[PDB]
Amino acid sequence: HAPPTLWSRVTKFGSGWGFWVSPTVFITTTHVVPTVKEFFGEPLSIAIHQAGEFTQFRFSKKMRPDLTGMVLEEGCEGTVCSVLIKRDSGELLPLAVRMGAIASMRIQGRLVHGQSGMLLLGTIPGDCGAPYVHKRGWVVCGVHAAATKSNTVVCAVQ
Repeated sequence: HAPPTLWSRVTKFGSGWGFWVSPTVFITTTHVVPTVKEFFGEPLSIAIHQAGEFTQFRFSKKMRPDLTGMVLEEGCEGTVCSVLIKRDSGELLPLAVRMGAIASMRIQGRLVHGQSGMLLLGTIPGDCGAPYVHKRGWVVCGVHAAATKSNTVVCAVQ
């Protein structure tokens, strides 16, 4: 079960969502990012790393000081994660997903270094950037990127 504070790290952003790893680090899915002079007010002049549909902003002022800093892993196979999905309506929908292999893929002409996973309640357009998380003794392990036509999802990872 997830505390409100963890859900409060999930943030509407571009055409999807992002996730405050810490007061200074923000992660999201690349195709969701606005093609702008500033982010959250800060001007890019921010350390911005895009690799394979995975995007990470490191700000130089603390943006969410209310938050502690969680671990960001480069994935997690078999790890049962929780995708913290927020919908436009405010509904919170933590999906259960068993993660599998790490494989890079070109989905609709986009290089996605991601991890696959099966849905143990599906995803929809607009959900991308939602965080894949698990709890060791909380960790974030990817951002949502894609899903098959039917139960299998893909998160971009670092």
